[PDB]
Amino acid sequence: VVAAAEKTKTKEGVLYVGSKTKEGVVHGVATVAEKTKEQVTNVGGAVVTGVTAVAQKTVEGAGSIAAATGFVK
Amino acid sequence: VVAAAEKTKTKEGVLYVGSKTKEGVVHGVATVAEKTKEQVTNVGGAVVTGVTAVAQKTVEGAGSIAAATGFVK
Amino acid sequence: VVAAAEKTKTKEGVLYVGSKTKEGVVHGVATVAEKTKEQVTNVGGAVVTGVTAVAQKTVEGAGSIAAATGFVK
Amino acid sequence: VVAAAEKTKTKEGVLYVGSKTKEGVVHGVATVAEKTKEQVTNVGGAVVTGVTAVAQKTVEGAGSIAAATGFVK
Amino acid sequence: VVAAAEKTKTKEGVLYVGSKTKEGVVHGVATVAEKTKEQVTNVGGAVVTGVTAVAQKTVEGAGSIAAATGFVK
Repeated sequence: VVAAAEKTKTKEGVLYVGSKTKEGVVHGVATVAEKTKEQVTNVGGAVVTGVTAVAQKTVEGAGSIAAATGFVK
Repeated sequence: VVAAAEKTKTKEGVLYVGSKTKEGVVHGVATVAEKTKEQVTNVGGAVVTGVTAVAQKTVEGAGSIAAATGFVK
Repeated sequence: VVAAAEKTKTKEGVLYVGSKTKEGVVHGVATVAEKTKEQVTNVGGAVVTGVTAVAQKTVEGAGSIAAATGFVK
Repeated sequence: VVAAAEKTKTKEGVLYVGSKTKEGVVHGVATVAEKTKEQVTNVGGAVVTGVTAVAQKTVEGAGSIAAATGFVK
Repeated sequence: VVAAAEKTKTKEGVLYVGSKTKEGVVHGVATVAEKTKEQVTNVGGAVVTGVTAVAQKTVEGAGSIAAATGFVK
């Protein structure tokens, strides 16, 4: 499991957000197990969670994610 | 499982968001197991979750995701 | 499990956010186990959680995530 | 499990946030186990949690996360 | 488990935040075990938690996190 990232090197990249929520419940990244034997979970990269979620320009630079998730029996 | 990303190198990339929610419930990334033996889960890359979700310009730079998810028995 | 990142080297990258929430519950990253034998969980990279979540320019520089999650029996 | 990061080397990178919340509960990163035998959990990288969460320019420099999470039996 | 980081070398990097919360409960990073036999948990990197959380420019310099979390039986 190898990840390699290389980077070699007027409004730009500007965000305005206004949010008005009376009630918010946000769970993000959740793993829940009840009465479970084996649970393997991988979350990788960018997760944005919100009642109001904005992601801008998340990977201008190179980004690498490598995942190997699981079990050997 | 190998990921490689390489990058070699007027309004641009500008977002305006207004959001008004009375009630919000957001779950993001969730794995739930009840009474399960084997659960393997991989989430990779960008997940944006929201009552109002905006993703802009998520990978201008090179992005790589490699996943190998599972089990050998 | 190897990750390598290399970086070699008017409004830019500017965010305005206004948020008004009466009630907020946010869970971020959560792993919950009730009555579970084996739970393996990896969270990698950037997670932004919020009633109002903004991510801007998260990886201009190179970013690498490598994960190997699981069990051998 | 090896991570290597190398870096070699008008408003830029400016954020304004205003937040008004009457009530906030935020959980950040949480692992909860009730009645569980084996729970292995790794959280890596940047997690921002909030009723109002902003992440700007999180990895301009190179960033590497490597994780090996799990058990051998 | 080895991490190596190397760094070799108008408003820039400026944040304004105003927050007004009547009530706040924030949990940061928490591991809770009730009645559990084995719980292994690693949190790495930067976690920002708040009713109002801002992270700006978290890793301009190179940053590496390496984690090996788990048990051998």
